[PDB]
Amino acid sequence: APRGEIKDRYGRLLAGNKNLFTVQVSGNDINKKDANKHSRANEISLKLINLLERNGEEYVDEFPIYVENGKYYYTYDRDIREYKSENGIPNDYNAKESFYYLVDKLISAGILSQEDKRLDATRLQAKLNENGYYPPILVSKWMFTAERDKRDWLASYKLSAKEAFEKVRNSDALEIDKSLSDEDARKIMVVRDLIKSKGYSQYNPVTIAKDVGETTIAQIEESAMDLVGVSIAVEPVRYYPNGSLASHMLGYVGKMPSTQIESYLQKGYETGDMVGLAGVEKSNESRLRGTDGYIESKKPKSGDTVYLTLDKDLQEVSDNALKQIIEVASKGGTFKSKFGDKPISAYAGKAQSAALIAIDVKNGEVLASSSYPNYDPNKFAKGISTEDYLAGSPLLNLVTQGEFQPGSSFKMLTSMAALENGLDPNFTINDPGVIMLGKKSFGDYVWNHGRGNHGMTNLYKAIQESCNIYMATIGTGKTWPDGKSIGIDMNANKILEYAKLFGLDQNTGLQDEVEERAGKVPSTEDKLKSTQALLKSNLENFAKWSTADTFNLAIGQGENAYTPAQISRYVAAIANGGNLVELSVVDRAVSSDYSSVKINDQKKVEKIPFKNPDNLKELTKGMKLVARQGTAKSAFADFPIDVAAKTGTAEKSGKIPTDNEYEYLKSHMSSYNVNLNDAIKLADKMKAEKEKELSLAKEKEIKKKLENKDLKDEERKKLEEELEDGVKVRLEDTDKVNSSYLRKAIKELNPKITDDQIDRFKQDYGSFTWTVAFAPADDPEIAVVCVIPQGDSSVFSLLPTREVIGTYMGL
Ligand SMILES: [Zn+2]
Repeated sequence: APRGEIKDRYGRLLAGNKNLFTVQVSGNDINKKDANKHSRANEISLKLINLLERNGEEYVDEFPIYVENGKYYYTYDRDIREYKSENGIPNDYNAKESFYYLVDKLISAGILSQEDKRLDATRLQAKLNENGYYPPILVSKWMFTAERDKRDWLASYKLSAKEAFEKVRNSDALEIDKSLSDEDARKIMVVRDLIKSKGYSQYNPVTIAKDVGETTIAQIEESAMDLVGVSIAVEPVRYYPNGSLASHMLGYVGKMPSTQIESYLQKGYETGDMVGLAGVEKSNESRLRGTDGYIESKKPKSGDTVYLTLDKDLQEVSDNALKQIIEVASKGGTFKSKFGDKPISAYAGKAQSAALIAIDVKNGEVLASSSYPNYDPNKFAKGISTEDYLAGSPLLNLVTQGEFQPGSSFKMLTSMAALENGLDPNFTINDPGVIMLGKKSFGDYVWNHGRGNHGMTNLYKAIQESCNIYMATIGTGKTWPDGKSIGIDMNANKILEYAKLFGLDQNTGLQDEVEERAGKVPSTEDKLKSTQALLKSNLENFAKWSTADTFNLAIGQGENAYTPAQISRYVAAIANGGNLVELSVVDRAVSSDYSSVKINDQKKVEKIPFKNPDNLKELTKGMKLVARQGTAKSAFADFPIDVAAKTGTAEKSGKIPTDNEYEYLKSHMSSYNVNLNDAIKLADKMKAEKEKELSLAKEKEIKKKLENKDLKDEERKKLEEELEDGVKVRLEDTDKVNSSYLRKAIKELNPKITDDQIDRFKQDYGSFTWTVAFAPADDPEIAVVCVIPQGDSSVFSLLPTREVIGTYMGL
């Protein structure tokens, strides 16, 4: 059964099947014979990897000792350190310690029962993997899969890589000159160790490089009898002609994951079958796989051809618009466009990612969806598992899976809620650009940078210029020098009410088509039962949203976190006059008899139950001013199409916490002008003083429970046994505990150092920029949403949006 092609909405191939010329090596045919006493394997291998490099070919290399800047590391080890970084836990030296504290933090948020957390692991582990989360560690031995694979892989010839690369270098299996460059020796091992691995018994010869041109085939063919047993083979592949174009939506094919083998065998696969592992390749696996065929023969039915809703052309402009901005942001200089051209202030380093989505606002069809960084699906078709090369994982679809403070783009939502509760748009404030309720300041961007104001401001100017002060005022229904009520009743609860109406609390429609981790409207009631639960246990303000909480919310910061895909529906609701639209990336399937089904044909178009839909017309007035004389004028003021926009830069106050807080403090202990030995000993002393102190307090407790005459005399025995031995309370060896005490040792031994000064080496959360638009504003077709995390300037998010709206509208 040839696998079903994926096409864009207009028939252009996005994923198909082709044949590839590929180089193969034979396990025995190369290894000659011992009678010759020629282990020629090391010669034909060294020539093959150097023949390939000289010809410029990508070659297979699963050899688990890689060179990264003069040092030798384990791949098995990297998977450990880097998997743990993407599951939020300190990457230290215990597998159990890492399993039990991750499970503890997902069970912390309604995963299951807290008592079915502490339950025999054979019953537990199986069921959490059953739930649908992968099991990367081993139940019985409590070791990382990769750890086992390392012990097994070395027991096939327990510490160090540079050592292991020495011992494996001259082990029985290989035997290299021991007079060759570890660079030449390493490249010999890529080949020999692939042969050893791909089978203790293998079907056939192993493939060492895949796609390879004429001038590299020839150099192999007309090099016969020199590289004995190096073949040019034909083998088919999945291929994605436009490479990394729309990678995240397309997905990729690969070997079934080890864990799911039983499913796939029962479902009727073989273990060497390529299967969809992400995006539309996964969700339409069954549809794309077709149905297999077999005296007599039945022909195989080929996979239905799946058409996405993407426009390859618009996808191209989107994908490049992000590659350029990210390259140009960090000391790039210029953004070359076909509308204007912006010279880019090169003060934006550390911006290493972006997300854009364009949707049809009438039927939710996704016309362009781009995430940076991205990945070539073609690399997975030939064979890999990790690209790689606060780092953003390229496999992550930031459009569907990037929960982000929505920023300025939330202001229309706050404004919608104000109008729905009686706001007169004309309501004008004499804007100071700043509000104080702590010593802490809440001010405009123009106030944090120039102590500027918006002078006299109604709702339209508030939107036009992104007035945080005006948003705070209508968000609370109160002017903030005095806290006097305005006409209207508003508060966080009403703000999150409209967050909920614009679908921010729910999945987009793409969840079953591609991987999505939708955002959740921050819960009022979770925050009350959060603190009550923490209050009950302590007895043995922070319960309601504060005025500052309400401020931060009203300006799309605080506990707000939504995906670009979610926001696009929000925006689209304004554009289409108040219909929540269910997004779709999969439009049509077409059978191998030219019969056709529309798949997104039943997508929901709910009318949002707004008090007065005509209030969305007040936002559009505000959003047009953004484009003509607002924060988007630099891009859209001289633009041939009438655009509604909202644009802004936002700052997220504070420092990104580290993997290991204890180790951070040990790093910078000289910079604190503190002796490290002094700090550690004083830290221990203070723990011990807390341990001794808690022990004497635990005695008093047990004795008071023992004086309770009416007490079951089998627990009385427990208490006596606890106390009999003498009570030695010990602090939990958490990174949080050891960090707290080393920090208090730092402040004692340096009595003038502050918390900010200790934390100064941490990375700031930094700044981000959204632009959101629909066009043409008076009869909208398309909405575009673009976020640049770690973005200094509104330009970074403005220009990709312009390119895409221009392309779509025919310019
Ligand atoms: Zn203002």
